[PDB]
Amino acid sequence: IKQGIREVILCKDQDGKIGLRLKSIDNGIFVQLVQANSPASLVGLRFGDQVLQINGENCAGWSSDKAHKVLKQAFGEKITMTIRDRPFERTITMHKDSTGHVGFIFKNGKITSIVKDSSAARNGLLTEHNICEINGQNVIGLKDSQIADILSTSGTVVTITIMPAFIFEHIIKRMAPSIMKSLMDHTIPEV
Ligand SMILES: O=C(Nc1ccccc1)C1CC1
Repeated sequence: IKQGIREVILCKDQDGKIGLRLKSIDNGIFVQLVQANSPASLVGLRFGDQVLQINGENCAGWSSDKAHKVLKQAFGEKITMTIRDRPFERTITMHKDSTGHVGFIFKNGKITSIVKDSSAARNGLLTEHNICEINGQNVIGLKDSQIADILSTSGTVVTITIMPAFIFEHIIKRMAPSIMKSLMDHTIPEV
């Protein structure tokens, strides 16, 4: 989670798409879905990003519908967005013990127990937080076995990005869980 705003230049693909769905949250606008292999994923837009501006116009108080109408109405040449980094999220770094544990329990993305003497404990990991990202990779919609797989496959150091469930549940509403499994971008970024 970087401090401060950045700017991104987007460009519609052949099909006039950018691979984004936006959601109005507390009078701002937030990224709900990034489509795999899209302009939005190429430029490094991420779930939970706040969009301040589109083409220099402020986003404050827009409908989802309004934000999506703008992205459509804009010319494809150059869409500039002003983006604040995943403001509802926090990243926590942990280290696995020799038994390959960082020391929490989760169910459906949502952390539900911290284990005594664990790294998760030492690091102050919280329950009632949904897991958004593991080691820079979005894992929203993946099944618990697959997250467990990712954590089990990771090195010693594990980096987790997490969002308070109540905010997480507000963002993902109006999106059926198979889009999230099948469509949300779950790839390591390109270089
Ligand atoms: O940062 C957040 N939660 C959190 C904080 C500390 C440890 C673990 C999680 C919420 C505001 C976005």
